Amino acid sequence: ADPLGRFSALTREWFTTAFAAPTPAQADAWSAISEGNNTLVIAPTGSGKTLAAFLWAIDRLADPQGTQVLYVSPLKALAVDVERNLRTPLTGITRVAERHGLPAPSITVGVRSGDTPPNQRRAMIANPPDVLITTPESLFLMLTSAARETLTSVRTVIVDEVHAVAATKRGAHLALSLERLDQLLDTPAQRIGLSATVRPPEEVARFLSGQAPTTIVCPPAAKTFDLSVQVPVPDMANLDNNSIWPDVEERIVDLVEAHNSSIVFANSRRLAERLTSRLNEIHAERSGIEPPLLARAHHGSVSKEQRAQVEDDLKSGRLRAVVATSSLELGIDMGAVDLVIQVEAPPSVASGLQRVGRAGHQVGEISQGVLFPKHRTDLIGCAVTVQRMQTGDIETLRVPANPLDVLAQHTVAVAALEPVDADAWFDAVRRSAPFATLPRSAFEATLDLLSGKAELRPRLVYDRDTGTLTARPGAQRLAVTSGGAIPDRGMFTVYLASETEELDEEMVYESPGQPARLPFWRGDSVGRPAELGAAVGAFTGELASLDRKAFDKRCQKMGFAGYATDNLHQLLREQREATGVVPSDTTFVVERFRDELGDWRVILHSPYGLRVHGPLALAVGRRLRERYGIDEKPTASDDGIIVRLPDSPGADLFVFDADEIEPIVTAEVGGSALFASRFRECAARALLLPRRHPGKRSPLWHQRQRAAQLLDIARKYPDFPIVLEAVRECLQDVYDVPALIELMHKIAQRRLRIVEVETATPSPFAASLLFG
DNA sequence: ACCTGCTGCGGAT
Ligand SMILES: *O[C@@H]1[C@H](O)[C@@H](COP(=O)(O)OP(=O)(O)NP(=O)(O)O)O[C@H]1n1cnc2c(N)ncnc21
Ligand SMILES: [Mg+2]
Repeated sequence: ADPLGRFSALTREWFTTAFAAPTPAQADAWSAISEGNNTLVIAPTGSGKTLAAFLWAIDRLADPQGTQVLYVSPLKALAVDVERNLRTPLTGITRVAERHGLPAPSITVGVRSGDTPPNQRRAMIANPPDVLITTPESLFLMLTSAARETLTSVRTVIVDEVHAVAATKRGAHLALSLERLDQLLDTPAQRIGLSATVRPPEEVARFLSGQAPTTIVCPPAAKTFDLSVQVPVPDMANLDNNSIWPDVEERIVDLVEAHNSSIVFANSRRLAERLTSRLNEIHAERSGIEPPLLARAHHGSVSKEQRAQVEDDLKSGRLRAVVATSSLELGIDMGAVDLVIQVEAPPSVASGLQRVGRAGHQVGEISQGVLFPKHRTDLIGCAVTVQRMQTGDIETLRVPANPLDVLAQHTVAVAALEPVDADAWFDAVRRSAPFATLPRSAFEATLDLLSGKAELRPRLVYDRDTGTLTARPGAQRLAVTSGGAIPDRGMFTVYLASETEELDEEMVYESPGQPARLPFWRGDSVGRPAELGAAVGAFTGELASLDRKAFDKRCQKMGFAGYATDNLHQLLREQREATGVVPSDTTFVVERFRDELGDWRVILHSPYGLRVHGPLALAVGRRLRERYGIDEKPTASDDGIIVRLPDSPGADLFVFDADEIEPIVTAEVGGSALFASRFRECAARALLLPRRHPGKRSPLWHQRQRAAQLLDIARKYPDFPIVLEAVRECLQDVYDVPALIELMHKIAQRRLRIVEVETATPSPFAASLLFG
């Protein structure tokens, strides 16, 4: 049993002098990779998955022309960190080679991202590196230019953090780029995927390899986390101060000053800039200084120069704290970071495991992680998150099926340089995972829209007698300036693409002391998943029924600290005192009260996430304007639905038959604000909207105007591929209709209770749903 | 009172 016996003597001798022994994930991965199989490596953050995917390819490059290895990272910071960390093995091979009198190998390593200056991009095409590190977006650019000629020799493709794109149109974008690559090679490259958070393994492996078989490497995972949920104030409902931020910022500086290097994660860029300002202002007042800053920001809007210095000073431990977004969530190996702080509950359990994983990033080390709730109901969010992280209960991922807009974009790009065979392009598309069942009718339908069908611009010419697609002038410049799959989002700061007479684009689509509508806020993308929503209610119900003893025991195995136990107990007690019972996975609560203006307000309490409450609000809305004649559309969130009715009220308003749900949602989604937004993002991603400058993505006000003016014409044609895909994304990717159906099935089974209660003043849970 | 998510981002003249 020798995992290093396969490699040459030099690489074997180096790895022995560098590490005590390979990890199980390395030994298994080297076996599968060396035998030629596509391999998905599933192991915790301290497992050495980088060398698992790289070392065999490195050994072959060391053995006595063109880019040979292609590493793809979803994050730029990780891409640069991999380049720096590959210096240790390459430097070691050289030391060992020369120790034994052999000539040193020359292995080049390059990084191609958006930060690469033009002159360096030209140097990387004239002299391509043996190991190319890049992003999915940039891989798309090289495949849609003369740079692809350097990729004709690629033998290995590493897709790091494959879970981060598997369930998105960004990964479908990546899935097609890789198939376009395989068509540039004599032999499709070997594909290797890495992730500590894979569920289900078989589906992520299907995303990585498409139709090719995948050896799944997933050895027994032992990763120790030291998690903690700290609440600095004794009562979040009655704060001595204007806000909870001052006491939170205090404990963070306390935690940073107590640890060598810490990463503080914020769920937005503005909050990261804010906290960095606060943490420095606190550190200065404590140290009599007006002298390095204690903390510095890292996120997408930071320049590359400042970003580079933050990563370098973090790599060396010079920087004691960095306040980052998800730009540092994955992969980075900062040996000086022994603490990760998460402000607010993270967007998912998997991300919390990835973020906290940055700390203790060595084999066998513990990852220390502290979560700070922002408000009362966020404390439950952080607790459930810590709970699921300790048991590894992450979300189940599902590859979006047949995303036609992603296809249309690649179709312009694959034919931007040459004429492509429609059959061959279809054959390659079906080899990817997201299009394995693509109907040929949908394929030709997409080509028709790109060619011939007038507020849009077609970008290709289709010869059906020959089966050939050719590009119209500027197709390449259109594809390369597209930006990929990530959509242009933006908020109406008052009004842009105005309607005068900050707000969410969807809230805006639904346009002194008089009753007002509550601004609907979609944080970003889909919302809470149904399985995690169930876990939230089961946590709330369980802990709201424990004597203080079992309660305290339960909180301490989550790492509750400060006053987290007091505030959770008080929160559930007060919610119990207000509605008798607390909402849970088995009991929904319908709460009713009258506004100070005399208007009724009926709130549905349920933890099952926005993916279920989104479509449920559509159904309630249809009934409200049909059965009651009220056109005000209800506000939906992760933790329930808010309805407002002028004074004339029941819970049967929310209850529907299981077979009634899916048809209703299908009929209402076409007029909803979500569909208008996702039709715009789809139309732009398909490269069909007219832009203001050929080599520049049109401003958001202009996308909206042209997309809205296009939809008013496309509504007339229900078979329009953009309409089809917009409906496809809303119902399958945003909503979770199967979850909404079984929820109604359970309510019909009398297995999900419902309680009507009238309150004199909003309960704690109702107060939270009202703007906070 | 939390004061309303991120990721990435031309090329050929
Ligand atoms: O060189 C590595 C690094 O310093 C850490 C962890 O290695 P990673 O390659 O970053 O492991 P992961 O990619 O899985 N981390 P994440 O899931 O991306 O977050 O340990 C070093 N290292 C590698 N291999 C070993 C062995 N065998 N022993 C000790 N340290 C090792
Ligand atoms: Mg990794």
